[PDB]
This record gives sequence, C-alpha cells and structure tokens, in this order.
Amino acid sequence: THLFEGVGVALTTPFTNNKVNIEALKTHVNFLLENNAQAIIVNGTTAESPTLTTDEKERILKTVIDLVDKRVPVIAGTGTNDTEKSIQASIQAKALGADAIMLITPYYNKTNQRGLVKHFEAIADAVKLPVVLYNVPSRTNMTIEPETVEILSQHPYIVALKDATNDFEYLEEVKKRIDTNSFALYSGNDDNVVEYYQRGGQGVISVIANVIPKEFQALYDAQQSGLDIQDQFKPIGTLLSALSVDINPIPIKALTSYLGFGNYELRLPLVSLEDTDTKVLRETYDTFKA
Amino acid sequence: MTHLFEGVGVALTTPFTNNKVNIEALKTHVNFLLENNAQAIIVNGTTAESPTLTTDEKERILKTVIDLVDKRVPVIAGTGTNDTEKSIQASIQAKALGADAIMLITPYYNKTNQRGLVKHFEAIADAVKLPVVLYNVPSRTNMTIEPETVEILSQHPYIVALKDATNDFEYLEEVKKRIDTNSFALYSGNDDNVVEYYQRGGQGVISVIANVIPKEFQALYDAQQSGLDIQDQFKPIGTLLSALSVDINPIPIKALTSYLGFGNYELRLPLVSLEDTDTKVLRETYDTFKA
Repeated sequence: THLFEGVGVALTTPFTNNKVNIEALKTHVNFLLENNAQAIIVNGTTAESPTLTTDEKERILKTVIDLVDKRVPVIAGTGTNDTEKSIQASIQAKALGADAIMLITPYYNKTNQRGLVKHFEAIADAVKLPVVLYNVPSRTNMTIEPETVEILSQHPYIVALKDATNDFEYLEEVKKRIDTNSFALYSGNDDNVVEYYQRGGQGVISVIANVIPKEFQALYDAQQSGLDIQDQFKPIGTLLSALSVDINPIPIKALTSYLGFGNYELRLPLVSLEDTDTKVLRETYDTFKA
Repeated sequence: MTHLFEGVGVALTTPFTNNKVNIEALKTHVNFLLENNAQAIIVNGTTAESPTLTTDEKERILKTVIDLVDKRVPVIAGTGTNDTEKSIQASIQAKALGADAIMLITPYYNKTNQRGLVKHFEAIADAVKLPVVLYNVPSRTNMTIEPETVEILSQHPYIVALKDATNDFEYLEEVKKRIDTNSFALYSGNDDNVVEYYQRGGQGVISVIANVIPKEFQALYDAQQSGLDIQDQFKPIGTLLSALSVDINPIPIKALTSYLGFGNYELRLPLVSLEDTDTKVLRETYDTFKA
C-alpha cells in the first residue's frame, strides 16, 4: 500500500564536462537496484534540480523510468515555488511514466498554511498521481504544520511526507493526526534514522544511499526484524559526519564520482569541495568500506 | 557622486487582472511612483511576485517600465535566481532591454557556501557588465552574504550596492567596517528599520510600503538628511507597517495597490490574498494614515 518502505535514494545527477552523462546515470541506477534500493527519487535537491534545465530533467527522468522498468517506484521531484509550473512539470512526469511525484513546500516566496494547502491540492487534483510532500525548513524557512499535514493526508492522492525537520516533537504531532496505514512518514535526514525508525517511520529518502544503498537498507531491515541498530549505525554515522563538511550535494558527489558515476562536478552556484576535503571524505568512505 | 540613487527605491508590485499582467495599471502605477518622488524602480523583485511570473511576463513588464520611466530614475531589474546560468541569461536580456542595473538575490533552496557565492555573483557581474545590487534576505534564503564576502564582492567594478534585508545591526556595522559607503551603497531591504538604518549611515531603502506611500516615505528619508529627527515622525508609518505584517509580503501590500486601482487584488498561487476583513482592516489603516 505505501509506495515503498525502507530506503529510497535521492539520486545525484552525474555530470561530465557539465553535461548529463546518461551512461553513468544508468550504471548508477543499476548499482542502486542491485544493492536493494527500495525506490529512486529523481530530480530532488540531491540531483541539483534547481540548476537542471527542463530538457535535462525530462531526459534523466525518462531514462530512470525506462531502465527501472517497474522494479521499484520512480518518484519524480516536480514541485517548485510556482504552482502552475509545478502542475505542468507533474503532468509531464506522469506522462513519462513516473509512479509518483515529490513536491517541496514553496521557498523564497513562501506562503501561509492556507496557501500551502491550496498549492499542494491544486497539484494533486491536476496530476492524479501519488504525491509525496517534502518538508525541509532548513532550506525553505517554512514548514507544513502538523494540522496542515492532517488536512493534506486526507487527499486521496497525497500519500506521504518526506520529513526533513529533524524534530521528533513534530514527528509525534504528525503521527497522531494521520493513519500510517495509508500515509507514510519518510525521514529526509540520514542521521536521524535510528530514532526515526524506532518511532515508527516507514523508511528514508536518503543522500548517503547513493553510495552505500546495501548497508543503509540492511540497517532498516534489521530494525524492522526486531534488532537493535543503535550501535550498528555508528560506522555509518561516522561517514555521515564527514559528509556534513558542506551543503548537500556538494559532499556526496565527491563519493558518487569516486565510484565512477560522472566527474566530480557541481553546477554553479554550488562548487565542489577543495582537494583536501575531497580526499578526506573519500578516505573516510574507504575506511567505512574496509 | 556615483550611487545609482539615494532615498527610497520601490520594489514594484505586479498588477494582475484576471491573472494577466495589467499593462495600463502598470504604467499608471509607475507614473504615480515617479510623480511622488520615488528614486528608483526595482522591477520583478520578491514583491513583484517574480517566482510566479513567466519569462515573457517579466520581459514585457521590464520593457514597459524602462520605456515609460525614460531614464528619469534608475530601473533596476531583479534577474537573479538560484541557477547561475539562468541568472546570467536573464541579466543579459535585462541589459538588452535597457535596464540601468540588475538585482541579484543569493541562491536559496540549493543555497551555497561563501566561496561558491562569490563565483555565482562574479560570473553574473562578469557576464552582464552592468551595475549590480546584491540582495541578502536570510528569512527567505536561509543563507547570508558574510561581511567578509561583501568586502570581496565590493571590489568587483560592477558590484555596487547591497540591499540588506538582514535587520541585523551588528551585521550592518560589520559590513560598514569592510566597505566604503561612498562607493558601495547600503540600502535597507526592511521598511520598519529605516530610522535606525538611515541614522547608521545607510544610502536609502528598497521599499515595500512605498508602492503605496512613495511621497511620505521619501519625505522621511529627506527629513533626516536635512538634520531632522524622524524617530517620532516614523511612528504613524510604523503603525501602517504593523498592519502590513499580517502576512508574508506581497500578500498584504497587494491589498493596498489594488485599493489605489493598480490592478485587482490577486496573488498567484502559492500565495493567496488576505481574506475580506483583514483586507478591509488593512485598507482602513492606510486611510487613517492618509487622513
């Protein structure tokens, strides 16, 4: 009934001399599927969607869809801070074959809670496809209030929340206003997953699972089977700490490129880490693997 | 002798009528502004609801304000986004249309570090070769231009001012310590801090409320330049500004631009208008001020 449970990956965009590299894109997705990724979130923040052209987003999304071939859900990031364009982009994602769309709250312009509902509901009504809300106040400086999540969760087509508030008071206020049989809560912050899972989350939409999908999903599966993951998490948390050297996806792409998925490139206004930080992060990764 | 303007620049609202830009209402509004001593027109900023305008609408509107204004004050085109390549291309098109300057917000949503923030602004300024107003609004972007970073950017021949919407006076003083205000202008991006901003040596304000009270708001700046205290004189305006804080800009200011006949009271989703009574309470607060 939920789109997925466990680890979905906020897929990075592989660039090669500033161009989307479709062959690397396919290799990365294959690597994700072979390593137990439960879902692919395409053109999210981690994909640098703000600097992707529309053509790029569509070429990437169609590629992911045709390659995945329904083996896991393909969730297209289509929401912006403009309702009309979010509607257009969601409709194209539907037509290309996406299984769901992800919609962030507005940002920069922002809105009030009543506007927020109008915005999400307008997109959901127009697309008629499963929608994953995305709340990340550290990027948007607004939130989807718990009462607002309740109103929205009653939309037939709004099925989940990517919750990147890192606020467990908020998590508990949301829990008591939704039915998790029909409305899934996904962490949007890799390092809160131990507690996020303990408190009954349905999984995570993950940045680090770009490079360690198997281990990160295995951690979910252990929790779900009735095992304690508090200590088992630590070696991943060690890598997560090194990943926090800069704003995502600046650090994760040092690691995706290291594994062969595109060059280590970010599109402006983002920039790659400097050499020292890049080698430190890559070493940390090799130590995790060892 | 070299700033683009001093005093009150207006962050012009977009006039809508059945969700179409009203070109006649727009011309009328600009004329009203110019007639009432506005010192600059900032086109397609946050207040203009730029996240929801088509590229076509922005260009039509910009060219309309440019041709009307006819070089009487600077037309400052908001062209900056969180995509550097798109910011460059929109800025080049604004220069072709005859803009006197461009305004560039920091990235937002993606954000960036201070290093990439310098690359972003510098690449735009390098590409367009037109005067640049940086625009720092942490309550909308969740990032900032550090005082040291403003220092660095001020050294670019084309980067000439900052619209500072931090509302942080420690920040102001840190920036003043690093820039020369004779060559690098500091404009408040927050209407309600102007008494202190002007008092602390600011060059002016890029204003929301001056959409409707350009005359009074410019006269407040003039009063203080002539050596008068405006602390008490500002309070009637502050009262109007308390009413305006009822919601996120430009949701309230558009209740008033329509009330003066500059388009209908319409906002493009994800924004919505105030409901009817908050619309009236706000319009009466304005008439009281005018009275």
